[PDB]
Amino acid sequence: LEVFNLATSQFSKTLLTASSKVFTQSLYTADILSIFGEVFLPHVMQPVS
Amino acid sequence: LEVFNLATSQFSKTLLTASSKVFTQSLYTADILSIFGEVFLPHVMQPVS
Amino acid sequence: KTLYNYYSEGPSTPIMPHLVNRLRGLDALAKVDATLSKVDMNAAYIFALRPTFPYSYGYKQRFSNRRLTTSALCYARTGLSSFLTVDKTYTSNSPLKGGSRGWPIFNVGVSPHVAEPHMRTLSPIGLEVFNLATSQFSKTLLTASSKVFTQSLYTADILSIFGEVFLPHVMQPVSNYTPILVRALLALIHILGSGSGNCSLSSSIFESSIPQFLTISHSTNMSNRTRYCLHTWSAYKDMFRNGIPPQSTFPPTLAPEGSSARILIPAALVTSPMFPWLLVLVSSGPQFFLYSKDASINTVDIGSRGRITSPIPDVAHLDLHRLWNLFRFDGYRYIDVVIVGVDRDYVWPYQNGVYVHGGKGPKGTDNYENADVHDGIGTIFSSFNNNVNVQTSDLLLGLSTLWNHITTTYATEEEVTMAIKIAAAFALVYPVQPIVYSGCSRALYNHTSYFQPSSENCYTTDTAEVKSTWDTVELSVQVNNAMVLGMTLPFGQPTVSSAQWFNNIDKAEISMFKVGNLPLQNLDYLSLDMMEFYAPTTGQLYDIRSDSLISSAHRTVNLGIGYTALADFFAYLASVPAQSFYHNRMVTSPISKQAYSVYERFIERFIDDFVGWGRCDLFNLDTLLGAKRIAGVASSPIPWHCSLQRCPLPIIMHYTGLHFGQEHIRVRVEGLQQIVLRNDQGSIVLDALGTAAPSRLAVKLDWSRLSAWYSDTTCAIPISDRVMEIVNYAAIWDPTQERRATGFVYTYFSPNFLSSFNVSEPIFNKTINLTPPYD
Amino acid sequence: RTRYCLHTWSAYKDMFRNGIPPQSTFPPTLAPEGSSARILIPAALVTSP
Amino acid sequence: LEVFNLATSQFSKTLLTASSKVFTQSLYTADILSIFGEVFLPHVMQPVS
Amino acid sequence: RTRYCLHTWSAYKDMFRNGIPPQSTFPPTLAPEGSSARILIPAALVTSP
Amino acid sequence: LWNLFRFDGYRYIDVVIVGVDRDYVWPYQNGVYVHGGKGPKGTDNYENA
Repeated sequence: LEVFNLATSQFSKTLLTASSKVFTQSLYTADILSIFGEVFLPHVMQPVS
Repeated sequence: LEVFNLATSQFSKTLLTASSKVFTQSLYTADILSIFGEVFLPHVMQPVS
Repeated sequence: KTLYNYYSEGPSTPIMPHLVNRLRGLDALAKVDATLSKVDMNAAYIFALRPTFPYSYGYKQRFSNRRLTTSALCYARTGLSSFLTVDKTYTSNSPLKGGSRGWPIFNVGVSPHVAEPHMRTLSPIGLEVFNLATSQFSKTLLTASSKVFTQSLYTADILSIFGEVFLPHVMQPVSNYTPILVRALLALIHILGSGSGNCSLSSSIFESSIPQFLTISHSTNMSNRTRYCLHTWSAYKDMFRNGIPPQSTFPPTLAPEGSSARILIPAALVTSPMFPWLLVLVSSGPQFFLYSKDASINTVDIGSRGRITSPIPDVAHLDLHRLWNLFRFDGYRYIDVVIVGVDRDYVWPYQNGVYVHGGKGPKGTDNYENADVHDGIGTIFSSFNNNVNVQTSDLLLGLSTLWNHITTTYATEEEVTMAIKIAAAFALVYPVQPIVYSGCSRALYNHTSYFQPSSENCYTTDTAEVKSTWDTVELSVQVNNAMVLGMTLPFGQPTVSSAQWFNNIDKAEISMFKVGNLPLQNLDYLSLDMMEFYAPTTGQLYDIRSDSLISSAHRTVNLGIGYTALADFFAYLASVPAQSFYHNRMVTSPISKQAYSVYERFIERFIDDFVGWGRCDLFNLDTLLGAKRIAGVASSPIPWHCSLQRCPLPIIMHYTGLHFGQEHIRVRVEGLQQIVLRNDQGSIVLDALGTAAPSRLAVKLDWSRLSAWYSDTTCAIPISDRVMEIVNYAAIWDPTQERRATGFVYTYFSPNFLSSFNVSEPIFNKTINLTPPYD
Repeated sequence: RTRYCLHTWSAYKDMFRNGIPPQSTFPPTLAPEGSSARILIPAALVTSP
Repeated sequence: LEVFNLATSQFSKTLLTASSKVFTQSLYTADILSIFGEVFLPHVMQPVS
Repeated sequence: RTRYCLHTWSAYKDMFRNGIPPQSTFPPTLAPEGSSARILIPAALVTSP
Repeated sequence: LWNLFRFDGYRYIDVVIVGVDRDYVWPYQNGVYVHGGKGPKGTDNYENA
């Protein structure tokens, strides 16, 4: 949802709502957000499977 | 229909996501609509035969 | 409305409200009449930049008995699509077949007027910068900035940049992108080539299609170059610490100034292919010259009967200039490129040997301490280097990306429309107008000052088929100079500047008089949009559904031909003679200045009513009145009776609604006059019947009288003998002339040029049948 | 006769800049010989008579 | 009119933005109204001819 | 006679402190010779007769 | 009658051209070099006023 917000809105921040750095090497850091916004943008726009 | 919905969607076009690649890489980039939606974009905007 | 509606209206009462409602409708038609995104790219370019204008011809005869005529279709086109000169390396002084010794330079200056900005909306980062500007610090004011993303545009440093060098725009967020859009449209049109496919003064030499490959040539003596200085943000900000140095670009810009400007470009966007095309289109131009890679495979020669000769005889020593070379734009003379978000080891990705101030230095060092100035866009951007060969698609990729991004993100539809309307004034280049002369009958030999038939500026080069008897021009040096000096833009303005690259010497003579002016692009808007300081105008990714590059260029060329046609119509209504636009327009007759005075009123009224831009930037009399009659070249003995008319009649009819159908030809009670002349020995010498030509007021009150006037004074032009049917039956009787009798003038096009009208598309290689249908 | 070239999809898209072959290929009717037309056929349909 | 609106606007005059330059650099600074609005400031406050 | 000096805008503003030439130049009517008046003309208008 | 009248006006006037390069050339009388324009020797950015 926050990746979608980054895709559809100009950056603020208030948009960083779910990501955290508490857990090391998890799937919830900012790097994973970058991965999602880079190589999975259409699925972010239209989530299907 | 998925490709049409993607191409007619509203983006923020910031450097965080891949929606900016249409500007930073080239007009003809596959990073949002896949190579197929990009190759067939004009034909799915106006489907005729 | 539709094209069917407009073809059945005709001119009406006041003709200025007419011809502008028609133009707006025709422009609206061109927006939707063809989806060019579903065809091949070359086909799209052909269909956009070279429109066809179909029409049906035909003539009647007095006594027809089993006469067989073909009612076919023809497709009229106007304008030069490129220019053919002698090779830069060519030492002989012999005249080449179809190759001009030089070429015109349409030098455009800088408009003092400012493109009016319109309101924008702040981004959240910009909103917080605004809060910092208008409120005492708290904090609670830091609402959008973050340090999660490294080297992004959302840290506190970018806030400092905005509050330092863009404060007025923070206070009043506005932008206008019309001038860069104008330059982009012109770049596309001049690189590809708009018009009819004619590519020479010879009127019979055509280029088959868009070139596939281009060649870049540099010329120090002939280019119009901009100086560039590359800095990182830290190095650029550090040179203003100890006072203000000379030529400071630091202060913000509301009204752009031609000398010196700064652009702040994020590091992510420097590698975009649009970036060099961004540096071009705001700089001076041309900084390099563009040629078709080889002129043999594209150029053809067309016969009088439509015989295509593919390899023109002397193509080995000819250069095929693009229209890009015939134009000269004044932009910014000095640009400070400031890359934002880079370290002290930053490397210029383009041309080697180029070091960014504050970046990687020559040997191996960081924080380069020199701010080197590079003269010309070619000294950086190796893709613009001398003798570079490039596919046109690769060249245009950056332009298309730039246009798409700007028109979907930064600019509004109004800005794009204004850019189209302005660019249409410089979209096309036309050769000097050729005219013929019927002459006078033998019976009137003693009552005329112009007895013999004649012609002017009628040049052809094909030798395969029969040459037209009216095409008597031979291309000497002085005649070539005169013909180049007679070339015009859509609104009629010529040039008095020209260039020549002969032997091994390149030389340009640039007059202080300019054919027009263009506004500068405020680069602060560009910087702030590229740093996401504004909210985007739209969230769409593609302009295919709205205001694409090729659709915009098609609209621009459509409006440019419309400007040419309406200008010809105005010159007719203002009785502006064709000879007032020749190389010797100043030394021939005092009619020229009066005609300019009358014509400029029509032009300015139209420009204010339709374009809305300040007239003087699009048309003025500076180049007309600064004529340059060169050495000799005597004008042919033709009376000044035909108007300006750069377009064929069917195109003028399309844009004006003028109807010249066969129903206006009389075939069958007394409105004629018996005209009598006597000599000293009381002897009647004329005793002839005559009819009065209509006054322009009568035409104003009844536009069908102009149609009748066409059908009473027009004859089909013969090809092999200089005797028309008309001169055996009719003549012009002007009582206020010392000698009352003259013939007819008839702006001339050429059978070779008219053969190209026989196919729906400007493609002629070998399988095209240009022969007249059914003989 | 007509001239034919056979490509795999991977090889065909790898002969264009950044991949991504052109979107439209229909030529002007007056010049069908000017360019090269293309046909995209899935491997399943190739074996069909 | 833009220059007039700028010069009649309300600022906080803190050291973070350029509105403080009228105090830290000189009374006649171009950093807010450009060199042109600064040169023509008295004449746009009272436009007459 | 009158004495004339010709400057470009860049050169003219670079002969004053921190750039920024003076805002007003109209002299007292009793002393028109005391100072130097200036005229700012765009490059487009210079070529006008 | 032009010769019979004598007018008093400005004695020193600065003419500032706005929007020209450092190689600007005075289109009127030859041998006249604009401050910051083309110099006598063919050099740009003429230093003398």
